[PDB]
Amino acid sequence: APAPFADFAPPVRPQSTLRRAITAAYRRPETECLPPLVEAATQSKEIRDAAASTARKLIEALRGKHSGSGVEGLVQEYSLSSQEGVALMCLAEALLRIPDTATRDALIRDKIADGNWKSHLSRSLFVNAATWGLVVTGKLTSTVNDRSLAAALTRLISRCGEPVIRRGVDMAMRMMGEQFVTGETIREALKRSKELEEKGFSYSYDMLGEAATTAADAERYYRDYESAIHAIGKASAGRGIYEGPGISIKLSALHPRYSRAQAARVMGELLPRVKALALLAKNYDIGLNIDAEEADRLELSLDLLEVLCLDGDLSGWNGMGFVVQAYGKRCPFVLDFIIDLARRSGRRIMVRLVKGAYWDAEIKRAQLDGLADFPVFTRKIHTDVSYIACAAKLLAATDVVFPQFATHNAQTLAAIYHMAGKDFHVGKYEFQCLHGMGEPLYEEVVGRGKLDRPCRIYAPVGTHETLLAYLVRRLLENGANSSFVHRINDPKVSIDELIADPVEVVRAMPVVGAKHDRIALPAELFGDARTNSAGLDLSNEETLASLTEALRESAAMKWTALPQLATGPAAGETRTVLNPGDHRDVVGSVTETSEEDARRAVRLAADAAPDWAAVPPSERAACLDRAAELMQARMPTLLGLIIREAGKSALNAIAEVREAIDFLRYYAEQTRRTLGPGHGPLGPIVCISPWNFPLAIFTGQIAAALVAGNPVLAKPAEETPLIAAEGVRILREAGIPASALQLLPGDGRVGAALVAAAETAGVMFTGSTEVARLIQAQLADRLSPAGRPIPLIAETGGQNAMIVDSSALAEQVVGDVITSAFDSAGQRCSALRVLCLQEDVADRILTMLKGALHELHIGRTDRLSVDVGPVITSEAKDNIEKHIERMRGLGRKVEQIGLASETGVGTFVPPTIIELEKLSDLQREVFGPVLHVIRYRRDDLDRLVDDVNATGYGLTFGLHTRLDETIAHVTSRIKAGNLYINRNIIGAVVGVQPFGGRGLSGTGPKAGGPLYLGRLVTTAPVPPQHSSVHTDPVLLDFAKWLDGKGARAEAEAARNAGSSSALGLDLELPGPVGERNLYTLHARGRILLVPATESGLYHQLAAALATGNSVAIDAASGLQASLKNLPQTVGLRVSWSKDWAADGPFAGALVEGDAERIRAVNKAIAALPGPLLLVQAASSGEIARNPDAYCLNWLVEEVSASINTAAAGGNASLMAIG
Ligand SMILES: Cc1cc2nc3c(=O)[nH]c(=O)nc-3n(C[C@H](O)[C@H](O)[C@H](O)COP(=O)(O)OP(=O)(O)OC[C@H]3O[C@@H](n4cnc5c(N)ncnc54)[C@H](O)[C@@H]3O)c2cc1C
Ligand SMILES: NC(=O)c1ccc[n+]([C@@H]2O[C@H](COP(=O)([O-])OP(=O)(O)OC[C@H]3O[C@@H](n4cnc5c(N)ncnc54)[C@H](O)[C@@H]3O)[C@@H](O)[C@H]2O)c1
Ligand SMILES: O=C(O)[C@@H]1C[C@@H](O)CN1
Ligand SMILES: [Mg+2]
Repeated sequence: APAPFADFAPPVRPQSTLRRAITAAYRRPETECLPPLVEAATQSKEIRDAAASTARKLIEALRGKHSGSGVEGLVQEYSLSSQEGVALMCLAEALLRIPDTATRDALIRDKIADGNWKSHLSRSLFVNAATWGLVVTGKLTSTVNDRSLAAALTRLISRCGEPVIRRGVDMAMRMMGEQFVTGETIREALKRSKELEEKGFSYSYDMLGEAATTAADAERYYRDYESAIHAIGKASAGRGIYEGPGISIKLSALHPRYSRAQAARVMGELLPRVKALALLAKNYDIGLNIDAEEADRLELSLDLLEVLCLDGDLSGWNGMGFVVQAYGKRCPFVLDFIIDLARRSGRRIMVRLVKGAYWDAEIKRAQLDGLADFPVFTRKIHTDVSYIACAAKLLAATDVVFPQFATHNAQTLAAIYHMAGKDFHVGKYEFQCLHGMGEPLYEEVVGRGKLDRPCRIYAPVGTHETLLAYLVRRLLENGANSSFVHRINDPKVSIDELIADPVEVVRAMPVVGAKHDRIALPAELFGDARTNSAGLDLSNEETLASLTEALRESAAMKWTALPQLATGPAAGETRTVLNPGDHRDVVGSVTETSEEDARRAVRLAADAAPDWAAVPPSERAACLDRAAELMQARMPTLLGLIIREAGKSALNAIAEVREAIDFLRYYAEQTRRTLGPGHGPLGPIVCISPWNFPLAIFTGQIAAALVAGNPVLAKPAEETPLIAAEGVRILREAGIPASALQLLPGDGRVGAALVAAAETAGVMFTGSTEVARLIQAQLADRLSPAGRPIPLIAETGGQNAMIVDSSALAEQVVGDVITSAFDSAGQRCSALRVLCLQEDVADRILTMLKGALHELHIGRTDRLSVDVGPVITSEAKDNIEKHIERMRGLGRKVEQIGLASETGVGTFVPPTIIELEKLSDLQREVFGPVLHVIRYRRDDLDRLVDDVNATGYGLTFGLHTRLDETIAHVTSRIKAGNLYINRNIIGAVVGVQPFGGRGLSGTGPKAGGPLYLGRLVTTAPVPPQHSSVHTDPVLLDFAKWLDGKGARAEAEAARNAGSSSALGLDLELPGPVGERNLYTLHARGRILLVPATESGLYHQLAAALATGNSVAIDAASGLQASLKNLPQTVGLRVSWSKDWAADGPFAGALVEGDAERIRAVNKAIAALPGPLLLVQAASSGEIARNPDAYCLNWLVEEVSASINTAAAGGNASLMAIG
């Protein structure tokens, strides 16, 4: 048996002094990066004056030849609105998908121009409207208002006819064939390059591949590069690497798992492919440049650059090139490494200095990951100073490297032109620019009549489909408010402003290098409310080295879990806890609780309840905050335990510990916002938790109950007692008294013994719906000492769907599907179970999905390279496999990864894709790595949403579409608690996506949300921000009816319920950039009313209607005559039920009666099929005395919606931040 973590994440090679200096700068504070860059970028006053003069001359030339764009002239000629211009370009794009010119022209003339375009053109015309919106308006709108565009297109065609369609088609043809690309094919691009090569320009061709999803994709990009190198080398015809053309490649195009976590596969499989392309470039003697991509790929790419430059088979050729990004904090240290590598190898490395193309994505990623700082600067001027400083370094090393200064900024250009001084020869250095963007500037640079410096044009090559895929990211490079190209086109920007010297501006700032004011550090995402949890950068070699040792040390510890009663640990039956990925690996030992001691623990909790309730709320919250600090400090050790006990990967263990820290801090802050003397605790609360989030959900339930003033009996899942015991140790260290928090390890009958104990005042359950139903039945024969039902929070299973239409980007979909379905071996309650693909795109996405499936690494999770770990037990494995084989036996197509022999020592299920005929083929939640796929016709979308709802579950739900009409339709009709738009459906974040479902998926209130603590006290406080100015109109009609009947007091109570209801609350919660996180209060559905008196019925109806609900009223109440002559609006919401089980499912219940009536009704309600119902009961006298006898918190339904607003390829809000 391999030693735990002995091979967790060894680096590709020992890290040199130069490599370590790179890693040390990864997230260095911005104030620390800038001073040395200012120093390096400083130039003489004479040079600065000369540079400003040169920059002014260039800018005066640029503004002097600047004409209106073709799209602007089109909009002007036909008086188009912005939406019409966008709609026109989308139509033109669609018409150009018709390959035959005569056919297209006939369609335009005979069909498109003469009325209905809809009849003639499965795929919305407006799939790429966000891109065309950037072209027309200069502004990025993340999703497409396709109803507005359809109206605009009808309007413009009916107004202007064939001539405007013709002009749009010709414009789009020119832009997509000659501007966004140099040519559709490498041969076409080469033909069109002669003109500017004759003027002194050169070329590097960008074949536009990136982000391979499958082996087949990577092979396709490889053969595309190979064929392009032949065409370029044939055309180069011996011109060499400086005068002649070259190619640029992206390493992410050449392997589907290009990442540090897969470093071994990258060096074994990706590196030989790059070497083969480099060998071909060497034979033709052309440049081959490695483009720079995301920050977490920088250092990995250095290992490829190193091997290639040391490889003797490539000797004699100086064409190997490499991009470094000046917006990155590591840039000068990366250059030091490259310059030294060039010296050692004797290869004159071609170094393209750029600023960087992924800025807004890097901001979002660091925030999501809770990392210490950003790997890029946050003020644009800092990137400018960094660029100039790094140019000074490169210009001092032209004997060993070939600097290539890629920029469209005339100030940057001028500064470097004068920095380089008087001596020049071709081959010393060059400038670079983008095709269709930089030529106006560089036609003032190239040539003996200008500055006589060469410029290499980066020339995209590809079809319409290929160029549109990431055109948004390219547009933002030069189209943001801080971009030079955007500013030179802004008449409100003066030339004096444009020639401002970034070096001297930064030098004169009060705090040199300060972070941008409007960008939050990840730790400060929530501002004054609470401190964000911190993650770990698994791309950072120092972090991986430190984590390796902490994880190894964690595996040497003798972890135990004992029954920790108030009086001390108790004796019991002891057994080992085994690693689910390798049963030979003993993680620790658990002593499980006898049923006698579980009953004893509840009595001790009851005796201790007054002492814990008397700890003031702020001090209880301080315990939670101290516990969060302790978990943050101990995260590395906690990771190792979760990895080995629960079969989790390192990434998932980090997220798990982060969620625990976030629960502690969120419930502490919510406590400080709400809890006072009148919010009395329930009493002893039994917290029963599942194995699959063995620290986060465990901690969340306990922390909430404790901080609300309740002593807790913690019963962790039998599979995962060790991390639970450590959580309890931490909470006790943080100041939770032993009498307030008792740990009772064991199985379901320890849980049941706790639930059944006479002093149990509340139950918090997360687990399967079947077990929650058994707990519900147990509690149905129970009343509190005050004669009211024992509160139960029961958060249960899901049958989670994702709907994908033909507007979604397949690569994005597949990544989100692979993550949502197979992360944690599908053992998240949020996991994607049913993928629903629009028929027109289903086969293409399915092929990509299966290809991505086979790139997953399954194994014991103490290796960073493992993507999917084991299932938790052999019983879980057998249950999942039985489902798979049943499906296979029915003839359903089944796709499965092959498992390595090493998995035999643990319990593994291979990630599996099962193609279903209809959603009804699924009967129960299958809690494993099993994705089901169904197909749907676009016209049947509404029926499909019905089918998803018809399972009765309602936990997580995903939608991939660009189309506002589809977003509005689907999100209004789906019934689920957590919605996700254009992103994955897992990893809901505390206080950002409050988590919890409806129907068979939960009772609520949501964990990680503002209603949670109020369920754990006898009188609920008013949550922060919890109110609504909207009044339900049926409630109003009912109040008027009551006044008409003479029931004046009930009418007043109804109006009060209408005002007090928070139905219609609609909030945006603070979170990361590039995401909109929404929280809304809706009706629950149909509420079962069990009244006893006429006044009681009126109060129950007022409560239910004020919260937007319909009702079913118990016909056995005999109160039919109390509701005569209702207004039709109210009658529509009212039904009478003799057979409650026939008229469900309900979403809650209100009960009136004495204690034994309540107990009887509670038993009958628990026996209803389907969802657990959140029941509220009151006596007739309570209804008369207490306006809040029925609490309106529990009659609304919380919905969380998380929208990825960066999905179109950039962040509109961050285009204004520089
Ligand atoms: C020939 C060529 C090759 C290129 N190759 C690559 C490549 O392989 N990898 C790559 O990542 N990109 C590449 N780029 C893009 C380049 O990195 C820039 O994104 C783009 O060209 C605009 O920079 P600029 O000097 O032209 O103009 P500018 O307007 O001077 O600079 C714009 C840049 O400033 C930076 N910036 C904007 N806002 C902020 C902020 N708030 N904080 C910090 N920095 C900010 C961004 O990097 C932005 O792109 C290439 C560009 C060219 C012309
Ligand atoms: N909605 C959510 O937030 C959420 C979160 C995570 C998991 N889940 C659900 O949890 C399920 C998987 O987790 P699990 O396998 O640990 O669930 P489970 O139902 O098998 O057990 C959960 C806990 O209940 C206890 N238990 C079993 N029988 C009991 C009984 N008769 N009385 C009292 N307690 C009893 C168990 O010991 C365990 O601590 C899945 O259905 C998943 O969807 C839901
Ligand atoms: O959404 C998810 O996957 C996790 C599980 C719940 O605790 C909420 N956060
Ligand atoms: Mg179980």
